[PDB]
Formats: sequence, C-alpha cells, structure tokens
Amino acid sequence: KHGLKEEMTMKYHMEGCVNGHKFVITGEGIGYPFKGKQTINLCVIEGGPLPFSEDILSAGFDRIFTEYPQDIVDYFKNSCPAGYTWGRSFLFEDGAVCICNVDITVSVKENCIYHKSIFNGVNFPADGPVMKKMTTNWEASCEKIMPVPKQGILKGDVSMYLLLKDGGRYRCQFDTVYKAKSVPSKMPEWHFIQHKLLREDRSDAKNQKWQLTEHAIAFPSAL
Amino acid sequence: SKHGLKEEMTMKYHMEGCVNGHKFVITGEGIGYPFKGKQTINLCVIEGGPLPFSEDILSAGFDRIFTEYPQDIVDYFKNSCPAGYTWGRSFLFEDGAVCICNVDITVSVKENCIYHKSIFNGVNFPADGPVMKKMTTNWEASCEKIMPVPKQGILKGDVSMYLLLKDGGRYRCQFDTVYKAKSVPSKMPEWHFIQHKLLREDRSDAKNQKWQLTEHAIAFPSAL
Amino acid sequence: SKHGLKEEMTMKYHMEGCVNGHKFVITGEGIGYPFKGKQTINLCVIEGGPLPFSEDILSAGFDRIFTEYPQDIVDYFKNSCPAGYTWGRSFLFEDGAVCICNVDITVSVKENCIYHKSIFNGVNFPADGPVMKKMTTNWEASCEKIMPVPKQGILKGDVSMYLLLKDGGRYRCQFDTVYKAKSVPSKMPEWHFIQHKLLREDRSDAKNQKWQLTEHAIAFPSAL
Amino acid sequence: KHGLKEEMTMKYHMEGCVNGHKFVITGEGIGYPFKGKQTINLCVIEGGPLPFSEDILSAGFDRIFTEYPQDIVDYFKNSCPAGYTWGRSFLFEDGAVCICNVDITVSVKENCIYHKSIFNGVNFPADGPVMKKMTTNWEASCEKIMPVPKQGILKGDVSMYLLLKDGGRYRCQFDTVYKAKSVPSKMPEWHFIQHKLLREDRSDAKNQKWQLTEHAIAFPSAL
Repeated sequence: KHGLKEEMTMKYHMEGCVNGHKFVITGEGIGYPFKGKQTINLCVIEGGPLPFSEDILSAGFDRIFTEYPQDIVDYFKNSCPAGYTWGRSFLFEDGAVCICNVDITVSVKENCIYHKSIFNGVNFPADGPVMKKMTTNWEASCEKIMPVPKQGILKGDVSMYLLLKDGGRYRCQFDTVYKAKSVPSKMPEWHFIQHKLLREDRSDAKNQKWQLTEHAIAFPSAL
Repeated sequence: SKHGLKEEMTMKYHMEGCVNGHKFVITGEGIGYPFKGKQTINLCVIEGGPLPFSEDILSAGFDRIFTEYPQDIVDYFKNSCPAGYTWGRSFLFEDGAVCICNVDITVSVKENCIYHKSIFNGVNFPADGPVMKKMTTNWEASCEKIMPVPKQGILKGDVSMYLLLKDGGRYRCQFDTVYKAKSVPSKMPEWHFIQHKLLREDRSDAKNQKWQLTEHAIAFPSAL
Repeated sequence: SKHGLKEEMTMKYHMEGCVNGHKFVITGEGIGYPFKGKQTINLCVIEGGPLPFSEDILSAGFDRIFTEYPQDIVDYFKNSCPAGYTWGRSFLFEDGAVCICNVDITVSVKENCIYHKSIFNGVNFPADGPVMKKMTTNWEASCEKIMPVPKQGILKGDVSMYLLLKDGGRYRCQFDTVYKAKSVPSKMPEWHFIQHKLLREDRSDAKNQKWQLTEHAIAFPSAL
Repeated sequence: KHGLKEEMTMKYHMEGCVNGHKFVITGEGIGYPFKGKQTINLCVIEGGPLPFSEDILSAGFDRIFTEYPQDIVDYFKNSCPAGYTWGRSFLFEDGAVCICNVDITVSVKENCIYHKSIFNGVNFPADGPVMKKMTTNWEASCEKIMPVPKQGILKGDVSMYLLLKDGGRYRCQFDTVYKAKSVPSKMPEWHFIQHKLLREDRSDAKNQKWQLTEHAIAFPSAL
C-alpha cells in the first residue's frame, strides 16, 4: 500500500556544513515501515574525520518508519510513494543552532526509499561536548505531532536530550514542519510519537562510518 | 498509609498573584485520590475579581502527589510526604509573555488534608492576545518528561504545553519545573514520563468568580 | 518643576521577593538627579538575610525617570509624573533561570520623593551556577532599545544584558520590559536608545546585609 | 593597510535554501571600508522570483565595512587580506530560524573583496510577513561585539527588527561568531556597532534584482 512492502531498502545523501566544516555523507539501510523500525549505515565521503560528534546528524537522515495504529491517520505513509519533505530547527542549550531540510521519495521499482538531506549548523563552542565529541546517544523521546488544518501540514515538537559521557544531558529543541508533496485527503488529529534511537561507531583507518537504529511508535493522547 | 497519605484525601489552596500588574488572591478546596492520580478542585477569586485575564494560565499553578505511579518507578512526591515538597516553574508563552510560579505543599495528617500555598506572577501578555482577551478553552493533554538531578536530590520537569483557543487554534507555552523535597530523599527515580489531562469549567456568576479543575495524571517509563 | 520633579530629588524602595524559593524583603533610600540621569541608592536586607544568592540579579529591579533625555525626544517617564508609572520585566538567563519583576513608581510632591514598590520572583537558578554561588561582579554597560506601542499608549524595552563574573567571563540575560504610564499620554516618543551603566558596592557587615548602586543613564537617537 | 584602499570593489555569491526553496544570487559593490559605508547590487540567477522577502538575506552578503575609531582594535581589517569567516543564527519572533555562513577574502591585485555565502532557513509560516513579502526594511540597530579571550574570536549579539508594511515590527535575534583566518596579535575590548541598512528593489521583467546600502560605525561603551 502506497508503494511500500513490509521490508524495504533505503538510501541517504547528506550535504552539510557544521561550524564552517563542509562534509558529505551517504548511507544505505534496511527498514520495516509497518513495524516502525529501521537501521542504516553511514560513511563520510568528504571532510572525514568530522571535527564534531556523529550524534547531531542522527535526526538528519523519516516518519514513514513509525508504527501507526489503525485509528490514527498515517500522514507520512499516505504521502507515498511521491513522498514528502521536512525542515527542522535544532536549538541546543549552549546556544548552537542547526537547521536540516530533507526530501524523501519512494522508488517502487527498487522498493527503495531515497533521502536527500541538506544540513547546516553554527556557533557550537569549540570546547563544547559536540566539537569535543563527548556525546553517547540521544535519550528516548516523546514527540508531539499536530495538524495544521488549513495548510495541509504537520508540526513536530520535541525536547531532545543528548547523553554526555560524564553522565549529564545536553538539551536540544527540535521543531519540525512535515509537508507532503500531494494534497492529503485525510488529516490526523494530534498524537504522540515515541522514539528510541541508537548509534555505534564503526570507523576504521580509511573511512569514518557508523550505524544508526531507530524504533518509533505513534500513540494517542491516552489517557 | 505510610506517608501521611490515604486513598482518598482532601486539599486546600491559597494563591497570591499579580499578572500584567493586576493583583489577585484565590483560594479553593478539593478532593483527591493520590494513588489513582485523580484530583478535583473548586476555586474562588476572593480579591481582585473579575480577573482581567484567562483563568487557564493559573491551572497548572495550583501537585505531582496526584500521579498514578506504577510500582516499578520511585514516586519521589509521595515519598516526600508528609513534610512534602516545593516547586518553582517557568512558563514561556509563544507571544513572549512570561510567568513564574512557586509552590509549597505540605500534608496535615490530622486533617488528612494537603496544603498548597502558591505565588504566581506574570508579565508582558499582549493586551490584544488570547490570554488578556480570554480566548482560551483548555490546556491540551500533555506528556511531561521528569528527570533526576542525582547530586542535587531534586527533579526537573520539562514539557511543551498547548492551550486551546476558541477559534480552534493552539497557543504554546514552555513549562520548566524544579521539584524539591524538603527532606533529603534516599531513593531517586530514573527519568520517566508523566502524562497529564486537565480540564476546567467556569462556575462563575454575579457574586463571585468561580471554577473547577479536573486533573488526571499517570507516570510511565519509556514505551520501548 | 512641572511634573512633581526637581533637579535634585530623593527616593525610597520596598522589594518583596522570592528567588529559588527563598523569601526576602529589602528597602532603601536614595538621592537622584532625574534631569542628569544620575541616581545613587543604599539598600538593606530586612527579612531573609543573608541572601543565598547574588545581589546583582536585583539591581535592575529596584526607574527611567532617571534618564537624561535630549530635548528632541519625548521623555515619556518624566511626562508620566507625578502620578508616575509602572513596569513589568522578564529576565531570561543563559543557564535557563527566569525572573519576573513588577514595579510601581509614584512621586510625593510634598516630600519631593519618588516611591518604588517592587515585586521580584525568580526560579530554577542552578545551585552550582554563578548566581547561587555569588560569582558575579557587575552588570556590564548596556544599550537598551525603547520602542513605542502607539495604540496601547505604552513603551517596550529590549536589551541583552551581561553580568560579569569574577573569573573574567560574561553571563547573559535577556531583559524584556513593558513601561506603562498610569495616565493616558498625549505625546509618544519615536523609538530610541538608552545606554545604562550600573555599578554596585557591597557595604555589608555582621549585623545587616547592605549595598550601594550607582546608575547613570542617557537616551540617544540612532547615531546615523 | 592590510590590503585595502579607501575605495574598494566587492563581490558576492550566495547559495541558499529557504523553506525548501533553492536559489542562487550574485552581486557586485563599491565600498568605503574606512568610512564604514558600502553599496551592493544583487541579482538572482536561480530560483527567481523568490517566494520570500528580500530582507531576510541582507545580513547574509562584512564588518570590514565599519568605521572604527583609532582607540578600538579593528579585528576585521586586522584579519585582512587573508580575511575572515562568520556563522550566524537568526531567530525570528514567529518561530522561523535561518543560519548563515560566510567566507570573506581580499584580492590585493583586484583590490576587491570576495564573499561566498551559504544561507539556509526553515519553518517560515506560509502566510507570514516573510513568505508573503510584507517587509520594508531592517530598522537601525546597535550590535554588541565582545571578545572571546582564549579562542581568539568575536561574538555578535543584536536584537533586530524588520519593519512591516502595516507599520509594525518583526523581531529577529542575530547571534554571530567572527573568526579571523590568522591568529590575531591584538584583541578588542567589547564595544558597540551601530548599523543602518537599506533596500530598494530594482526588479524587472527578466531578473530579480535589488540594491542594499549599509553604514556602520563602532562606538564604545560610552558613557
């Protein structure tokens, strides 16, 4: 349905520039859109090794990978196979700001999902936990998703926390807009999406590489 | 009954406040079910009524004792009883207005009653905005994140709240709370979620400004 | 002397406050020169001393009557006299803490004295931070932007402030003020700048917490 | 001094993507670095006509154009001819966020200053004053500039206001980092910089074009 099988293959292309550093990453993955799990492998093909932590990029590389229950309209899967676009701002507690823009499309032939990402940040402190690579993982989150009735789009709101190697937290505010390419027939009532996102660095002598795994579920307001 | 608490209980409220320069004083009584996370309270404005602003900005100002905890998570609030606890919270509204609230909570075991004393102050709400124009209906149901601060012995609350407007729209507000037991706790909870739902019905009339709040709160671990 | 004002004048202060849950009350007297924008005040903590926090967060809490205006800009504050004016201000500190301040100012023509009554509340300052650790020295000189809000008859103040730390560093705070004359003004100023410089010297000892503030303020148009 | 004459010629290259819209602008100008005035002409060479207001870009296209008094260290002119780089975040009252990154260099041969700008924004409201082109001019500002002692860099802080066609204001918060390419010998004490920046659109049937003029002076804390 909507050009999607239970198991799918996926591909990523990030162009970024963080604190003045330009880089370029590409990746491949195997996801399960209906179970809302995915797993992708990324490899830096310019600007390696990155002067900053891998974690700020995690959210840059898809709400299609989110288990919806029957009774909540699945905006993202609905928008397929044409797909959708989002833009997102990141505000970190220590004054840095990243913006990310993404264009997602499905190739029904390939049974593959294409991501094309623009990612830019500034004013990370040189001796801060990002630029000094002090971060372990984003902590599990509960994102609020809300319709915007007359624009035909969705709004993402979530206060994220990056876990630092000493045990502390590094707060970021994500505010996403999600916008399907087609005019959506049916629109969701607001709900929640919980996320659990992991990273293992798999770097080596030649390339910088790591793997992400996400699991995302939508839930209602319930109670 | 181990912490001055009981399945069914009773509550009382005193808020002194000033919003956009306007002073007020409100009190109320309520019946609560701490272990089921259900409370109900009736409030009356006794000085400075009718409020030139919406009642809704005050609702969250008036107790995380009223939260259903599952047994696998340390209930810091109930443990803090009967001495009880205090919190300070900031409200950052999308149209730039800011409120602060301080609250002291304590249990009278003799009365089986829980006492709240609330200081609430707010500045720079636009005259033409949905608060000073009383365009608001109700806070929308929420999911608050609660995190331990191990070495301070205190909890931090972070939630992005939304107030519904009669039009149909949303008016955002950022709540950042610190909750601090009066007595050094031995067990601290690992972080978790608490979901809230809070409704209001105005019950006013000619003589007095009055209204009722119903809150239902449950704590969860991460769902995954 | 047209607005209850004089070249040389005298002032008095009452602040009730609560920061990170700690209640206090402070008063003071001062001598001011409204037309030269120079004031000097001595403050004493009379309830809840010694403060568990830095004195500096209160300084800007304690009057834009004390501002040298050039003759080509409407001085809304002096015009508001002798009835006077009120303001509400929010302090957003970089380490997430938030304060709110409300102030009522009025002149006694009989005393040639200017009366300030200040409500000041602050929440969520980190225990280990430069405020609760009293690491602060002095606000750094500023340039505040003042803008008319024509149809509300009121002024908005916006300034990014910096508090110097003994290390050498800066600790930022965002001030957003509304200033509101008690009486509907006929002339409103076009927007302008006001530059401030505000110094403190603690004058405390065994018996009482005491200190002195000196402020000098001048208003400018855009320099270009 | 520092590879700069009293009158200079200047050139601009912006790549941007705003609310998902990609574009590309180039420009030329005549500036007076020591009198702190400049004037540049810009022309959109991709993505014209822009779906958003010209004004959000003004600050994207140089603190070399700033009259310093003798007694304040001129960081920017000092950093020349090698030049400098900056990154800046824009936070607008209605929740939109833009980031901009710039690389400035002087060509002593040409007596010309080169700008190369990356500019990206998200989450402008579709019916807001930006996307609906409701803006007239940035209102005159007073920017605070502060040394960062041990990093060898400067920090920019200024609350900006865009004037709307109805007469109101649209607040943005600029927070810039300025970073010379060379290790600076001497460092400034903090000061102010006042700016007055103007726009006149000079569009026509074929291209979108407009002119900016700035005047910037540094002043001390004085009083």
